[PDB]
Parts: sequence; C-alpha cells; structure tokens
Amino acid sequence: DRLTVVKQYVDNVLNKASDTYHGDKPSPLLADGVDPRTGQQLEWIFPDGRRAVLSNFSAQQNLMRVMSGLSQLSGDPRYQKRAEDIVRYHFQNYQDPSGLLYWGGHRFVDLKTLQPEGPSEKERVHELKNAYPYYDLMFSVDSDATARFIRGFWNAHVYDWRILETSRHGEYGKPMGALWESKFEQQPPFFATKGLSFLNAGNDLIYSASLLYQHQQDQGALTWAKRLADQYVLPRDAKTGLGVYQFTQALKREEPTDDADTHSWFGDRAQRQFGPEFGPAALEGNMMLKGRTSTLYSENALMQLQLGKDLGPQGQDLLKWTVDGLKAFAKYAYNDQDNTFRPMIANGQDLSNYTLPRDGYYGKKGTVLKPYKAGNEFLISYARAYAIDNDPLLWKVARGIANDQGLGDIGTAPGKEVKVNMDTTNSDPYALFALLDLYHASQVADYRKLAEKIGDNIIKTRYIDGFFMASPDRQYADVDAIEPYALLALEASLRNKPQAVAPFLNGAGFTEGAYRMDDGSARVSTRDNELFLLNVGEKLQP
Ligand SMILES: O=C(O)[C@H]1O[C@H](O[C@@H]2[C@H](O)[C@@H](O)[C@@H](O[C@@H]3[C@H](O)[C@@H](O)[C@@H](O[C@@H]4[C@H](O)[C@@H](O)[C@@H](O)O[C@@H]4C(=O)O)O[C@@H]3C(=O)O)O[C@@H]2C(=O)O)[C@H](O)[C@@H](O)[C@H]1O
Repeated sequence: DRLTVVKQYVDNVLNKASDTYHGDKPSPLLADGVDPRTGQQLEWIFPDGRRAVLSNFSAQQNLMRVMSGLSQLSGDPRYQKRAEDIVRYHFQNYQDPSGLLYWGGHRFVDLKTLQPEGPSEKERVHELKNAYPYYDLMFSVDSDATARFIRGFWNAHVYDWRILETSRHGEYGKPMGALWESKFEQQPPFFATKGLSFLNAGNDLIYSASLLYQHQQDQGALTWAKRLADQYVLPRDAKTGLGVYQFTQALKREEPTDDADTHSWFGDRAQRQFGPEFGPAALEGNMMLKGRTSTLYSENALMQLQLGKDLGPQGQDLLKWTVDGLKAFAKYAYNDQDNTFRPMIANGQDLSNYTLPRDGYYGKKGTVLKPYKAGNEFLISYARAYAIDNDPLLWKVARGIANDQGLGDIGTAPGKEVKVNMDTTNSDPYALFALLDLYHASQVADYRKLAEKIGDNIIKTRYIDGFFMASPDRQYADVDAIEPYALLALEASLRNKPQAVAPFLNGAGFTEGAYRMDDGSARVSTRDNELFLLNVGEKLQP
C-alpha cells in the first residue's frame, strides 16, 4: 500500500528526526534534515564553529499536512497528535509577545539547546516567503495564539497602512498598531516606498489574513487580504495583462556609483540594469523572469484560486483576475514548440537570449537570459485554472508541459484523444498533484491511472533508506518532502475522501544566513536549500 509506505516514512521521521539531545525528556520538535543512511541531523555552523541542529517550523508545514492527512486516512491519531504537540510547543516557547514565531527565513530553533537562533546577523527578523503554514492545524490547537501570530505578522510587515507599503521583513517585539482599522488611500501603480512588496511575502500576508477570516469571521482581515491582492492586480500591464512581482518601486535615497552594488536604496534595480535600453517600463515588479514567475503564476495562483472558490460570490473577482494572469502568461511567454517560458518584461518585451550589458541585480554582465522549461508546478496551475475556465489556451499549456515531461498526450481536450504514457518513468510529485487535479475536474480515468503510475515511480525511485529524496546521491533528506503529500492526495482520491488531505498550495520553508566554512570563513547568504542539494562527498563552495 502507498498508505503503508507513508506511515512507515512518518514513523521514520519521528524516530530519526526527533530530539535526541535531552535524554528521556525530549521536546516534540523535529530536525528539518536527516541523512537517511546514518540518521545524522542537518546542522547549521555558526561563526565560532558551534553547530546547531536546524529545526525551522516554517520548513515543516508540508510535513504537518502529511501527518494530519496520514491520521485521517489511516485512522491512527498518533500523527495528528504529534503535529498538535509540535504546534503547542511553539506557541508555548517560541512565540514572542508580539505574536511572531521564531521561524522563517532568518530564525529557527536549535534542537540541541532548544534556543532560538539567528543565522543572519543583520537580519534577526521575521520572514515568510511562499511559506503557506498550516494555519488550519494551528487554529485547532490554539486559536488565540494563531490569531495573535497572523495579526502580529501584518503589524510587523505593513510599514505604512495608509498606502499599504509592505515588507518582506518584520521586526520582533513591536506593539500592536491600528491594524485593520487603519485608514487607506489607494496609490497609483509603482509608487516609491522603502518597503519591498515582493509577492512571495505578499502571498503569505494574503493567505494568513484569509485564514483568520475563515476561522474567526474577521472582516477586517478579509478586507485587507483582498485589498492586498488588489495591489498586485492594479499595476498589471494595461495591454498584455502580465505582472506583477511587486507593486511598489524602491525609494531612491542615494545615487549609485557601482552597478554591482544592488542595495534597494539606490532605486529600482531593474530600472538600473535595463532602463538604459528598455525605458521606464523596466521596473522590478515587471520583470517576468524565472523564479519570479513561479511566485506569481504558481504559488500566488494556487492560493488565490482556492481562496476565490472559498469566498463564493465575493471571490469571483479574485478568480477572474487569477485566471486572467495565467492566460496572459500563456499568451505571451509560453512557447508550445519546446515547452519553455520566455523571460520577459510585463509590457510584452521578449528577453529571450538577451545578453546583460552591465552588472546588476539580475546577473553579471554577459549573462544570457534563456527561455526556461515549464515545470510540473505550472501543470498544476494550468490544470486548476482550466477547471474554473475551460479555455483551450490554458489546456494548451497543460498539454505541452505533460508531453514534455514524458507523461504522453493528455488529449486535445479533457477526455478527447487521450494517449497518456502508462510506461512513464516520471516521479515528480508535482506531476502527480496535477494529474489528480485533471482527474477531479474531468473524471477521466486515464488521468488517475497515470497518477497511480507516478506514485509507484515515487516509491520505486525516491523512497530510499526510509526517507524521500530527489536523487539517491543526496546527502540529506528533507522531512518536508512533498512526495508523501502527493501519495496521500492520491490515496485520498482513490478512497473518495479528498478533503482528508489539506489543499496543496506549493508552500515550503527556507533558512538563510552566514554559514561557517571549514577554513573558518563566512559563506554569506547560505540557504538550507543549498545543503539539501549536496550529494555525498560534496561541500558548499565559496
Ligand atoms: O534566484 C533568484 O533570483 C532569487 O529570487 C528571489 O530572491 C530575491 C533575491 O535574489 C534575494 O537575494 C532576496 O533579495 C532582497 C533584496 O532585493 C536584496 O537587495 C537584499 O536586501 C538587502 C539586504 O541584504 C537586506 O538585509 C536589507 O538590508 O535590505 C537590503 C536592500 O537591498 O534593501 O536581500 C533581500 C532579501 O533577502 O529579501 O530576495 C529576493 C526576493 O525576491 O525575495 C527568490 O526568493 C529566491 O529564492 C531566488 O529565486
């Protein structure tokens, strides 16, 4: 059974990733990473050589959903109970008086000492970027503590409520301001602000406020969630409908002297690097480049499609704008000849094969911006958008991605001339999720049969030494792996209990800071993502 495999996997996590540092009185907390061969837990190395075991709860919210779903499908409540216990322990010990948790991009807990840590000295701050924590679980454990987190998050990350100047960073220990009662005055697109309104953090603000509305009927939270979503729609290009990654531009407070110094207070970084050749349209929010387009057309889209459906009638504008943007991205950026997206500016400018003429935020001089393959995360976006709006343009992208990914032909339309590859070797959990979405909307048996094949591939090739890994050579397994999440969604579908498993929004966590090299030097801006890419015998490079 796929269910038996996931049960064994979570048992393995609760064994090997657990607190082994406090004798017979362990905390319930878990290590983010485990070498599945030895059980060595993934460590962060601080400037004096001290090693902490990385326990970052924001990087365990897929695992929390896996544990809740496993308990729902198996009937064994022990996994749900442990997930609750971990949540409770964080509210009890790792929630500041302002409501913020010691988690996120720049804070975590050392499993050995159980103290909060700050791996980025200049950034001892709260940061969520495309995190999408499992607030449904948190509310069921402690609704007051969860609401305090969500309000404290907005309180710290909204720099100016009058104009909705937002920030990807928030300070700890701030007193509560006027919050949802703040007066608001809509500003024109790309107004200049100090705060950086990146949509990865914007995604987490919108999502959290929407969940506070869902659980506590907080109309202020909903008003500002929709208003913040609006902020990313208003500056979209009037002709193409493309964009945007942010709705403000950096306030220029100093004249730059070097292209390679890309600090935001020298002004919009895209205008510096592309302005001379491309004109005023070159703004950071308009740069439809790899990575940014995942935040916009994957993470933002999945969350807003589900939120739009949840809101019923007052969610119709959100659904329309979310689908409209996916149509714009398909119409301008997707190349059906080879399943690539073109790097672009939101005014419709193609940047395919453009050589950067100067250093800057988007690469060194001589960097070539290339079309990039459309991954299976976009197969999910276009599948779910098609279910809401059966536009052949959306189907075209889904069909192109699936074909490029070795899945065969999902058809000229749902159920029409379907020729899927039942011998596919694909083991991507994103493809499994997407096929389940195609199946749910169309009820075409071949889509779930293919999903079962991908599930079997995941177990055959990625279930290694009791953990899930993207390659058998990887040094560390991530306890937040989404392979078991996809397997549980498949089991839930086959058992006619899709609501047993939380909706997949493609959230994840990361930890970023200085990491000490063996020669004692500081490797700045090291991410745990990089540690999870290492194979056996590999080390981080300077
Ligand atoms: O591969 C990618 O392109 C990358 O895109 C996204 O990450 C973005 C940047 O690449 C990443 O470095 C970070 O940058 C911001 C800010 O733009 C940058 O200047 C820097 O901020 C400095 C300073 O480091 C801060 O401590 C503080 O002093 O403010 C300064 C400033 O310039 O204002 O670091 C910032 C940050 O860490 O947030 O984030 C960018 C983003 O868009 O989030 C993806 O997130 C990343 O995964 C990758 O795909």
